[PDB]
Amino acid sequence: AVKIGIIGGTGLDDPEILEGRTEKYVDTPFGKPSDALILGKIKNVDCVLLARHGRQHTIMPSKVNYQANIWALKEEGCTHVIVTTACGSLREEIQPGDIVIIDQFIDRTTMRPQSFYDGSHSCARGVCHIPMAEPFCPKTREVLIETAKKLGLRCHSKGTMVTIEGPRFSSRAESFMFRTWGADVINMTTVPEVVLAKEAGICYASIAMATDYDCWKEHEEAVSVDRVLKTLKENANKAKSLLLTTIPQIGSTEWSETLHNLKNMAQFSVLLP
Amino acid sequence: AVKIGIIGGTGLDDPEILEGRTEKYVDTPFGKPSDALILGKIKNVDCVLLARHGRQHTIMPSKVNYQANIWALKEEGCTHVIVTTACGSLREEIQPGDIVIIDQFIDRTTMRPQSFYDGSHSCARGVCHIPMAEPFCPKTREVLIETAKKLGLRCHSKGTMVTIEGPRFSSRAESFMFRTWGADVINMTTVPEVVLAKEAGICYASIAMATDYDCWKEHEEAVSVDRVLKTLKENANKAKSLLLTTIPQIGSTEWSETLHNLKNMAQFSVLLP
Amino acid sequence: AVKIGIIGGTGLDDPEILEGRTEKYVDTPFGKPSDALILGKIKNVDCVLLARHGRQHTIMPSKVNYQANIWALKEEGCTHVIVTTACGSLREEIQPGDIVIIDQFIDRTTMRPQSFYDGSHSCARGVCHIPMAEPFCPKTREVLIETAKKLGLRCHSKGTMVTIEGPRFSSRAESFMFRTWGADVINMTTVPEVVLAKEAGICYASIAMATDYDCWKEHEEAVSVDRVLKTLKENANKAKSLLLTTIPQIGSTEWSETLHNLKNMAQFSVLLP
Ligand SMILES: CSC[C@H]1CN(Cc2c[nH]c3c(N)ncnc23)C[C@@H]1O
Ligand SMILES: CSC[C@H]1CN(Cc2c[nH]c3c(N)ncnc23)C[C@@H]1O
Ligand SMILES: CSC[C@H]1CN(Cc2c[nH]c3c(N)ncnc23)C[C@@H]1O
Ligand SMILES: [Cl-]
Ligand SMILES: [Mg+2]
Ligand SMILES: [Mg+2]
Ligand SMILES: [Mg+2]
Ligand SMILES: [Mg+2]
Repeated sequence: AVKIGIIGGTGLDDPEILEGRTEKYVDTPFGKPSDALILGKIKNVDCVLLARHGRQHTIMPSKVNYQANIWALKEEGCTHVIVTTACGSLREEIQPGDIVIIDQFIDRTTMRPQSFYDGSHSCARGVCHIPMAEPFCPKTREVLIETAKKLGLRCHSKGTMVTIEGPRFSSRAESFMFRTWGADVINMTTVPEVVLAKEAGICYASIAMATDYDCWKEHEEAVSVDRVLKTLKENANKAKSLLLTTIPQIGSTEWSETLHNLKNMAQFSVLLP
Repeated sequence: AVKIGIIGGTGLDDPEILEGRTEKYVDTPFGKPSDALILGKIKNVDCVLLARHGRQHTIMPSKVNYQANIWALKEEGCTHVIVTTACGSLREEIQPGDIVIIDQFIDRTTMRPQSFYDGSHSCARGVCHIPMAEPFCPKTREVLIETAKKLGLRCHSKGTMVTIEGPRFSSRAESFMFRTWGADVINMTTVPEVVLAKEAGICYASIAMATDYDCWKEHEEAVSVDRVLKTLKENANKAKSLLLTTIPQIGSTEWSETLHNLKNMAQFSVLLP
Repeated sequence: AVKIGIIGGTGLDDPEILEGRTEKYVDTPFGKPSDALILGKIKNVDCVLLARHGRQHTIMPSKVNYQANIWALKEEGCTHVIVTTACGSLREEIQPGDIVIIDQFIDRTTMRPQSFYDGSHSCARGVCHIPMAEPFCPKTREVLIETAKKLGLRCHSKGTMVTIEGPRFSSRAESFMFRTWGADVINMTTVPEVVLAKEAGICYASIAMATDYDCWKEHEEAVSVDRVLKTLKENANKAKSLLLTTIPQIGSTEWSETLHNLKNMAQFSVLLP
């Protein structure tokens, strides 16, 4: 019974990838999601699409309701969440237009709730300490990696995403610092989205698309809103094709054991009185 | 006139270490403490015990009322605060079950008030900039170190605690990063507890107990709630014995000069109009 | 039509540098500024002075209304904002009393709005991602540097400011860590002041004055409120003279192209629906 949540990021807020589309606005105990859920199918696989920033990109990264978004997808029955995220490259070999199937993060966010279990919601009682050693589902990641290869897409098989609070871009001193820390790409949205997915027992993976070299690299176009959007206009089709081709493979794979183990990890992370 | 505040952490929320126990719920200008104060004695030394997370461990690290807890202990007349804190080890030589008498911290918290002087409480007026060069009382630390030796306990005489916001555990990229920064142990509660104690002119020290190797070290059991609680079940007695044996020594030592200097540092850190 | 906003920091809250002073309390959509605007002149150049902490230094760094302060200065017609900031030195060669014309920052703040565009103010609609590759105006910085030389003042031509949340000073482990990161000076106020200035299309520069060596350097007086204020009492005249001599030079320079480019950068950083 797989059902794939898709969270569309910058330049991919509402990708025309689902057949048999039906719009459904929902509510959650953590408030309204960013926008309507878009229910549909890719081949015979049920999907639920959601614009991270709203379909008109009106919500800045700090104000995205990550709890509501993940809650809504889980409540709709999603077993997996595969997302897109635009990002800056911190490595020469990760070129604008490249995809990075990230496997780690470094949190630089400051303003964001990272748990459903805040002691104020009867829907999630207790104190939850979710493990983050392996934040992304390696089985989903492996299907994304193999599919990118079949599509002939420049794709990096791992990567560490530094997530900054924003909405400003980083200073040059910060950009260089993140490089010394071993971060490979930079964005504003991976945390706490990945964390809440893990608490929900969902297989989560991220299609990171490099759009710029932040501001560390000489003789490159400086990061700006226009530069990010231009790179996505040129390359977003690659993410769309990757989703379209990956999802049927996920639908034909066995997931019960993977999902059971995630459910157990999430369940045993909650300390009750 | 020494009086010892004891803040019990994970696996030590309400240790049966006090004789002549009396429960006392209090209020403060910063709200209610985590739980009732437990008044009692160790030998002839007055103590005040307080569960950091509540005695049923119902309060997550971000939501702990650090201001109320420290305010309540100070108002009850505590000259010292000695705490327990479970932690992950970031160093091969700090094994689960080891005690670390930490002497430094690196703040990674984001959500927490760190001062009594926020411009909104008539009980603490002015702008306070407390020094943090020596965050922990070295005289109290030295008694803990010497007592641990007398007890034959594996104990490290110093250490830098990185305090993360939580409630999630760290990613592997974060865990490795904290190691490059020179942090020795990792927790979610040292900051701002140590900071507020200093503002209150209290001699503060911390008994850190390693419960796991976070997620950096191969061929070790991964950090999880169950793994932390299991290690504490096995080793909490060591912290209990250390408190029981240390406190009488503190009670027989001269503290007026130490306390006067702390009072002065706290007093001179407040800039009034 | 240049008009110079001056934000006075610690030890320089209300410097007697303006002729023809008129006090003007204003309001903004983000609340009240720290204090009254002080309108006046230096030679024939219009200025607007504002105490960052209030003229009685009653507002701690976390509670400073950076949005209101920058909004008020922009609304009064300021083309430039030149500020003073006291700071700790993280480098042997930056001595207490030295000026540093900082050119980069590393953000360690956690509690502060960094944008006017938070989705809640009709005065600033949209999602704004301001570039921070060059956070400070290099043309203003160059005039400050050349003027400091003409005055014979010990002045460093660049520097990376780490801005901590405060109000506590850093621990020793933190102080050493910031040195490994390549930060040169440390304060509590550069972020988000510099960020909001950029969003407002204002030429912003900072006169950083070292007052101490934080707590990393042996055989120096430990940072404290008294030590900072003492160094500023001795050296604040240098910042005052630098402002007084710089501002007339700014007034006689051509700025239309510089200001146009800043306006464009700010304008194109806003994504509308
Ligand atoms: C409409 S452009 C801004 C959006 C794109 N997001 C990702 C991103 C691309 N390049 C980045 C960089 N150099 N640093 C941090 N983030 C990013 C961030 C924001 O949501
Ligand atoms: C009921 S277990 C979770 C509680 C124990 N606290 C300390 C701690 C042990 N191991 C840690 C690690 N690897 N990283 C961060 N913190 C810790 C954190 C939390 O209050
Ligand atoms: C009244 S003294 C405190 C004020 C001076 N500000 C700057 C500063 C000087 N030395 C610093 C250091 N070692 N670390 C961080 N900041 C500073 C901070 C605060 O507003
Ligand atoms: Cl950080
Ligand atoms: Mg290849
Ligand atoms: Mg030994
Ligand atoms: Mg915060
Ligand atoms: Mg010189």
